[PDB]
Parts: sequence; structure tokens; C-alpha cells
Amino acid sequence: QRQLVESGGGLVQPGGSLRLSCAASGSILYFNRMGWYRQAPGKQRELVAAITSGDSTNYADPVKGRFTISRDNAKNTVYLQMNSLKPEDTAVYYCNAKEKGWSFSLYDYWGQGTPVTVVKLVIWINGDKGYNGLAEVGKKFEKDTGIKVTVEHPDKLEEKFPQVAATGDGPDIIFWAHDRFGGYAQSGLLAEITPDKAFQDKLYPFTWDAVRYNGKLIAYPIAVEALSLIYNKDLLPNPPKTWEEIPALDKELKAKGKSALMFNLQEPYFTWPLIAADGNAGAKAGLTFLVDLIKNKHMNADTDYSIAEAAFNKGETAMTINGPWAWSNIDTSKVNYGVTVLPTFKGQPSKPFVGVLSAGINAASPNKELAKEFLENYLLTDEGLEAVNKDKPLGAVALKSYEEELAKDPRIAATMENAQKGEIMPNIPQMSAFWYAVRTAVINAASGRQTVDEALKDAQT
Ligand SMILES: OC[C@H]1O[C@H](O[C@H]2[C@H](O)[C@@H](O)[C@@H](O)O[C@@H]2CO)[C@H](O)[C@@H](O)[C@@H]1O
Repeated sequence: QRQLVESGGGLVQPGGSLRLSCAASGSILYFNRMGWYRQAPGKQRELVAAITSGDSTNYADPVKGRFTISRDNAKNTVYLQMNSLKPEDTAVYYCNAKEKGWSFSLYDYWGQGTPVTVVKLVIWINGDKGYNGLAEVGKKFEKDTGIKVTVEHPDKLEEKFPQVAATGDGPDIIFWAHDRFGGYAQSGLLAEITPDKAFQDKLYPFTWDAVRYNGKLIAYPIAVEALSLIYNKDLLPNPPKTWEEIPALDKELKAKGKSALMFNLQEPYFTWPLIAADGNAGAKAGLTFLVDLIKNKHMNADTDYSIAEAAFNKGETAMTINGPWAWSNIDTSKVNYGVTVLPTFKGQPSKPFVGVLSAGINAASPNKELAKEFLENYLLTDEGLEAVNKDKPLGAVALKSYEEELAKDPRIAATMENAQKGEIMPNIPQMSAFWYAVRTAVINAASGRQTVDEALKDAQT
């Protein structure tokens, strides 16, 4: 009898290629039509290509321009050269042949089927982090498996993820501080994390608590993040221990064509430590001081991450407020820098919010088990976290094995100092609305629109 046998089905990276081949146990000359049909999980049969005895070739609009149906009557084989592959292609590919009998009737013949998988691992992490290093981990993953690991860093990913991941595909794995994850968990945008005891035991038990919402693990903890006072040792050997002595220092420095302190005033995460130093009466005190700095022309009105960073690295400002991630760019520059305790306000310390960098798996992802493999066996390893850390520092890693190395770093000590003086952010769904309320409040008071008393009024509502 006549039997069709398909081959060439495997795993590939989008943009890659695959040659399917279907050999018959009889001459193709006898066939009228030969063609390729595909079936994806839970869907109807979809013709992709066909070739008639008359040498005419037809294709479906999705594959048109990308796929070519070929035939070799010597080898008694029909081919499907699939170029520039996409995730929509992923399906079981079947070979079909039609034969007119001697009489009026015809015969349809089918094959076993050949599986084609187009898989890409996509990761969303912020641009201020070590995406290049995260890619080096992803490159080792592809060597040991065959899956592509692209690393993306889009603007406003914290508020682009819940919109795109809900409707569209978005990323497989999302990287952000633990505070944003409760809102994703409530909305149903994250898969429940199920790590075995042995993996679980590799990380500090306090770190796991930050990535827990209603008794379910919603992410993998990576590292603890806290803002510190970054200062130029040459321009300022004995930096301010108090916030209230910065105006004096600024007067001194402005005479020599230099600023005292430049940091991101737009993002409320950077201004919150000063606001929360005393506490309400504490928020009113802390903000009024911040307002007086802009009013006394000590700080610029629209001071953002880029002009603050650049100014410090250039050697224009004596101080800056930033996280572990910012250190590598300073090292690149020729600035003898120091990382230390944040200045105190009204005697009491400035309480910076503490973030736990965490990796979560998107609920609407087909690569949930592949991402778990990447996160556990490749990223959350000594070797894996090292790679990320040499690009842009992670801070105080969640890995137990890294304690000695963390403790040997003076900047980590300063980070941990500030983290103890601060507090970990609750993961709750209301954090988004809270942060927005503070973001507006600080900008309005900074520019000169709303009063300090009226800012806390609108923010408490
Ligand atoms: O600015 C408010 C913003 O702050 C925090 O985001 C930090 C993030 O945690 C850090 O890793 C760093 O990259 O900067 C961000 C602020 O610029 C909160 O995690 C976030 O929810 C909040 O929107």
C-alpha cells in the first residue's frame, strides 16, 4: 500500500528555519495534489500549502511570502521550507496526498504528523538594571536547551505589563520590585510559584515573605534594594550626616561652580526617605524642607534620573541618592565615590523604602515550565547572579551562598544600613494608587502649584 512518512519537526527560534519532508511509498506522479496541513492545540485543520500535478502552488495568507512548497519526483518527496518562523506557526504539521482512481472516485492519504515548536523566552526588566548580564545567563540557557532568551527593557513597564499581559501576550517573566506584584496577583496576571524544598532552601526565608500574597508565592526573590547616599570623596571627604546642613554646604560649593546634591525628584521613591524621616506632622516637615531646597535655588525644579546621574558622574555634584544598580556607571567614570547612610532629618533617620527585586511568571504564558527552569537552575545560582551583578549591581542578593561576598563589599554595608533604617513595602493592590498620589503631590509642590498642606489632603483621599 501507499504510506506517507513526515520528518524534520523540531524546536526553533522565531526568525529561524525548518525543512519538513514527506516521503511516500509510491510514485508522486500518481498523485493529483500534495500538501501540508497544520493543527495547533485545540484548533481546526488549517491548510498552509499545496502543490498540484500541474506544478501550481497555493498558500494560506499567514504563511504566504515565508513558506515554499517544493517537490522532488525522484526522491518521491514533498517539502515545506519554513523560513522566518513565528510563534503563530507552532503546530503539528501533517502531509496530505490525493489520487484519482482509474474510475471516477479519489483517495485521500495522510501521514503520522510532525511537531514544529517555535519558542522564544522573553523577559521584561527595567533599563536601570543589568539586562546585558541577564542576557549572558540567557545565552548559557540556549546552549544547554535550545530556547532563545531575549531581554527587553521598555519604558513604563510597571504600568505597561498589566495592560499588555492581560489582553495580548506580553512577557513570559516580569522583573520588578515586590510592591507592584500584589496588584498583578489580585488581577490574576501571575501564575502561582511552586518551587521544591531544596530550591526554596537556597534563599533567605525573609525574602520569600515579600513575594507572598494570600498564602501563595507569586514571584522568585532576587535581591534586596535600598537607596544610599552616593558621594564624591574628592569634592566632599566628610559628607553631611544631617539633611539640615546641606544648604550651608551648597552655598560653599556653588561658589566653586559645583552643586551639593542632585537626585531624581520626579520619581517619589527617591524623595520618600526625606518625607518619611519623622513620620501627618512628619510628612509636612519633610516635604516643606524639600520645597525650601527648590525655593532657595539649591536644587533644580525638573531634576530627573538622567541629569542627576550624568552630573554626578561628570563631577558637577558632590552627592546623589541612588541604588546598587547605579554604581557600575560611576566606576566607568573617573569619580572616587563613596556609598553611605542617608542624611538624618530632625535628628531621626530618613526611612527609605525597601524593595525586593522579584521575577514573576505571566499567567497567560505557554512557557511556564521553561521559565521555571531558567529562573531556578540558571538565574538563581551563584554563577547566574554573578553575571547580572558584574553588569549592574543587584544589591543584597537573596541567595544564601552569597553572604560572604556581600559582606566583603563596603557599598553593600551602606545599603543594608539604609535598609534597616527604612522598611519593606507592602505588596498590596493599593500600592499603585498610593505611588501615583505621592508622585503628583511631590511634583505639584516642587513646581509651585499646590501648597504642602493641600498636597497631603489630596493624597490621603
Ligand atoms: O518612584 C516610585 C516607584 O518606586 C519604586 O520603583 C523603583 C524600583 O523599585 C527601583 O528598582 C528603581 O529602579 O526605581 C524605581 C523608581 O524609579 C517602586 O518599586 C514602584 O512601584 C514605584 O512606582
